Amino acid sequence: ASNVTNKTDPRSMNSRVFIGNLNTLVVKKSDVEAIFSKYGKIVGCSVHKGFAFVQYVNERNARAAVAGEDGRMIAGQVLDINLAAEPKVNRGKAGVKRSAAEMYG
RNA sequence: AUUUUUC
Repeated sequence: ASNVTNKTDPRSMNSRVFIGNLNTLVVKKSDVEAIFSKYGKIVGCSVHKGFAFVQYVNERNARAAVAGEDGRMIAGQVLDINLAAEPKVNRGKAGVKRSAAEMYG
C-alpha cells in the first residue's frame, strides 16, 4: 500500500487507524500493512516512533481493526488502537494516565 | 529506541 495517511477529508478522518504505544523499534511499514490488511483494504500506511498509522478505503474497515486488533500484543508490547478522529486516551505515553472524569474516585 | 501522521 501507499505511504500516505495524513489526509483530513470528512471520510478519510474516519477510514484511518491510529496505532499508539507501538513497538516501533521492532515493527516496520511492511509489518503494519501486513497486520491490519487482514481487516480491510489498506490504501496507505506509515510508521513513526511510538505510533503508526493505517489508511483504509472506508470507515467500516477502520472499525474492523480498531475493534479487531486493539489491545493486542506485537513484538512483546501492546498497542493502543483507535479511530483517527475519536481519541479517548490521555496520550500518557504509557497508558497509565487517567482522565479527570475516569479517576478512581 | 515507545500514543495523532510519511521509517
